[PDB]
Amino acid sequence: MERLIPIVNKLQDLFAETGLDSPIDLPQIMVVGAQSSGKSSVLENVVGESIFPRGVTRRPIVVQLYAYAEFLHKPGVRFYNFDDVRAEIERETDRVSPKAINLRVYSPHVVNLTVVDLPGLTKDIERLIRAMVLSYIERPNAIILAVHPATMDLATSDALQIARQADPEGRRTLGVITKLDLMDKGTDAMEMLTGKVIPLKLGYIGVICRGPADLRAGKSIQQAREDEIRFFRSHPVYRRLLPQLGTNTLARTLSTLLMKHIRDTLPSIRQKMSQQLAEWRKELQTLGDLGGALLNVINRYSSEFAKSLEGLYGGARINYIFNDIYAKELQSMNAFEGLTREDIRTAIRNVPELAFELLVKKQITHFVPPAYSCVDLVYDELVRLALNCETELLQRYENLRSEILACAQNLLRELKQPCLEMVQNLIAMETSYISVNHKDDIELIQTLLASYFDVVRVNMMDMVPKAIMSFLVLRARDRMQSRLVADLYKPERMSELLNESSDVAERRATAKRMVDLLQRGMAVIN
Repeated sequence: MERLIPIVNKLQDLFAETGLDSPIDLPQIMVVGAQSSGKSSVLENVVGESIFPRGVTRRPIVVQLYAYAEFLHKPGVRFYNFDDVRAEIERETDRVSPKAINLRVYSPHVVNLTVVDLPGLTKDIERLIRAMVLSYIERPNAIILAVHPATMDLATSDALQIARQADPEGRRTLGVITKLDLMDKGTDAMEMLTGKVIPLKLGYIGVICRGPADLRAGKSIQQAREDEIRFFRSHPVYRRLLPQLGTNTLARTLSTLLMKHIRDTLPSIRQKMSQQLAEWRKELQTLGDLGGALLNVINRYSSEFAKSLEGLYGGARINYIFNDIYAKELQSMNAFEGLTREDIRTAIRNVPELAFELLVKKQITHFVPPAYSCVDLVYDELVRLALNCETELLQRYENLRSEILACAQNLLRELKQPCLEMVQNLIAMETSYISVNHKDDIELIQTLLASYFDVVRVNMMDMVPKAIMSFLVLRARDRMQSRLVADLYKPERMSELLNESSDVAERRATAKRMVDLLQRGMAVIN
């Protein structure tokens, strides 16, 4: 169905008019990249005209496709000059931030598509960008587009790592590899592109885009895509990969994924908008006890948190990170990894069992980093559960909402240190005792090394989830019920602090600036 992408666009403009003060969780694609990826060139390559500013964007840019353009902050403007479109992006950046710029570009050499560009990361202002990106990718219905150059490592990529912070398995995360003309054998990007190594479950698309020197001489985007097709066609190893690659393929893939994602998420979105509309109308009625309000509102958030973490979620994903990721990482760490035949002979020169203990002890140490990673991947899921609940939550939440999120996030920081220490201790117990009474020189030792290491691998795959459940996931639930209440009812700042949440009983009309937009948005879904 074509209609779905124009319906989502009408919902985005409305929210922005709203100013995108969240509330809704619309289904959309969010671009995450470092500044040196060339994400601006990827966006120019999709549109076909040179509309992105070059040579510090401080706002999200929402880009919708249907040459001319029009801007939501200039209603009914038929910009027939693409230089004025680029200059307006500079002006509406300099004029001010989470408030989106919405730019509708209409060209017929583009597909029906909608994409949101975010400020790029660099290798406190950067942390404000990094926090700003999280406000858009924590979102349950948001697809993450992770734009990485083949010039660099993709495993240690900032954009991949921040995507992991909201999606530890890359479930709703899609990879884009730029600069395939600068790819050699010495990078992860080739193995990821050929599907043999999967970090991201929506796949990998590779592109070639206008570089610095290229874009510094007026090279056309149409010509650059013709260059891109030509380069994949004549390259010795990319000739087999051409029907899965390029800007033309990327545009088809993005449109195809977005259209399906909108259709399957649309039933729940329609229910959610109706629920928020009913309750925000009650808030507008109310504005025309204080202690009972804090107790009821905080206690519901505690039950919303507990249930989601038991098994949108939460519990099923927490089970997925343990059993469908941490298990796969540990099951693909090899016995005899790094250790050569020469290492075993070196240990023998320094009773076979004494050589075995020294070799096993080194081999066991390699389970500390995935075991560490498993704790953080769960933390990344747990912090996001607050944001999932924040979108289900009644928009009617003054300084109380932000303080609840701040308390919940800081509470997760408390248990990170004991959980990590216990995970380090579990690996260290095995390296301290190496028990052979558990239920061809180098040949024998290599056999013994594998036999004990596989038993240790079984012990540390099951035990580390159990430690994370004890010191983080279970401990967080029980605690949230009373610690979240205690501080919110102890500063003495309350109820002045609570009262502070009052806004003078005036902000209620504005909540309407919020009620009206759902009434309009419901009419766009009917």
